[PDB]
Amino acid sequence: PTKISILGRESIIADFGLWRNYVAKDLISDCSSTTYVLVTDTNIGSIYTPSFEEAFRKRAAEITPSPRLLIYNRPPGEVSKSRQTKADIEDWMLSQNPPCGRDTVVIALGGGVIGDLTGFVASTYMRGVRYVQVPTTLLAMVDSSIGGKTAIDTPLGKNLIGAIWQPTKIYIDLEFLETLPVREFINGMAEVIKTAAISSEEEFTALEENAETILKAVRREVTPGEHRFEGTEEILKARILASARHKAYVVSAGLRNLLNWGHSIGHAIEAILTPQILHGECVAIGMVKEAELARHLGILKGVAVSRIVKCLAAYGLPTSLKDARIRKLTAGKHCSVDQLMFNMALDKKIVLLSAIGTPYETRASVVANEDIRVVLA
Ligand SMILES: NC(=O)c1ccc[n+]([C@@H]2O[C@H](COP(=O)([O-])OP(=O)(O)OC[C@H]3O[C@@H](n4cnc5c(N)ncnc54)[C@H](O)[C@@H]3O)[C@@H](O)[C@H]2O)c1
Ligand SMILES: [Zn+2]
Repeated sequence: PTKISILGRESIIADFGLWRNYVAKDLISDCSSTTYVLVTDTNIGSIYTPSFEEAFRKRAAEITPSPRLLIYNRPPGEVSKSRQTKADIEDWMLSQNPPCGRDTVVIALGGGVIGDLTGFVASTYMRGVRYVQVPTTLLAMVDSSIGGKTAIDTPLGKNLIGAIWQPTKIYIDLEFLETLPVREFINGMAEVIKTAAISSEEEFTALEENAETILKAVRREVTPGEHRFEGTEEILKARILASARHKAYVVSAGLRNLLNWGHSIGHAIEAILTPQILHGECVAIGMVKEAELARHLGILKGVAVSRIVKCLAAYGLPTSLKDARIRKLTAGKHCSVDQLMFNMALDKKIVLLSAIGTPYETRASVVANEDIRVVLA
């Protein structure tokens, strides 16, 4: 079982099959409690909750008095990352027999929506209770589940109310990616490529070379019982864990600014195109625009911009606002240069790359609005 440290503790545990034969046992022995609360959505729970209920019972059977496992299922979608849902979960926890107390260990089984929501619930339940992250999406495995950043959204913005609350454990089971929708897997690759581009030209090269194999496995038709990533586990785990390790490294150390490469323009685009277009899709276009911005300022070589554009496309991500899929889903929406500048103002410090794997500076750089408007043209 591969382990990765974060903030001094060895909380990240990664491998294929953890959910089926490692987590329940580990929670009972390492996160001892009388009460375990599992929060997930109906899409994810319908697939993974049954096996775990059994793994838990078997693991708890030995302990005495045996602990309980309580399950809360939220509707899928970001609509659930709200004040009302947080309050409903808390009320439900307080309605148990007996009510969930300070020893409760909350299990966040899901993507960034469930992870953000669940972590925030854990942070304030009776002023704070332990929780673990069990990321089921690619973006969650390498980004959202690491760092302790929790929150909910309000009608005025994303993640505006929340808290920094570190999970006791982060179980990364790559088998969850076997059922993750193709579009979501691709969406998550935006963060993986971003991380390689700002830290390792060698890792970026590995991604370029593994693109066809991985995407093939993702788009593959699986037989009722076989594993989707059959003979490419080592490759997948390597590429995914490289991004999670970087995120962990950054969180454990201005350097975190680099993690926002592609997000200055990316977030501006998303503010306009969401919810039709996903975060990673917006950031992919953002990485291309920000790479072109650096080239405009003569900081990044054109050859480098081409590699970024092709690597993003090789994983199925859009590289321009003129992308066919984007326009089809955004019928009626348009990202005017002014609308994009307006959004970037509410964020100008953009992360600039001098070479793949090499940032211009160990932080975001200042850019004149004049130059930004030219790359958005
Ligand atoms: N905490 C942070 O620092 C941070 C960083 C980045 C993004 N985010 C947050 O992440 C959220 C987006 O999360 P996301 O992209 O993971 O999407 P998501 O959590 O909305 O999940 C996407 C969809 O996939 C389904 N799904 C998830 N895992 C599955 C699996 N293994 N098999 C089958 N279906 C599965 C879900 O039911 C859902 O419908 C946003 O709300 C954003 O604000 C937070
Ligand atoms: Zn992002």
